[PDB]
Amino acid sequence: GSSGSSGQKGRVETRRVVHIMDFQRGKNLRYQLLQLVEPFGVISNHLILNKINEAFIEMATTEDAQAAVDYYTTTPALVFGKPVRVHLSQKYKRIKSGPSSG
Repeated sequence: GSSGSSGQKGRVETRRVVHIMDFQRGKNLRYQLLQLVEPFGVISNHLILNKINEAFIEMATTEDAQAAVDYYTTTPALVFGKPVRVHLSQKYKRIKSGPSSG
């Protein structure tokens, strides 16, 4: 579209938000995406927009999410059989909160 800038950079240990795109949906989709981090760590909170193929998964430890990414650079992440995109973003302070809030 008309939103995005180029420029590479090192690494940073801040929160955990693995962005996944180019992924399709169908039967047990939420799992197809969560399976990209599940075996990489624990699931804290995920998010799947019902508008486009944009989803974000939050891990309990940045160490996990970060790892899930190193798997996309070394190994091709084929979702549902087709290739996709995986990145290590850092948004959504708290995708979800606890019931503690009267």
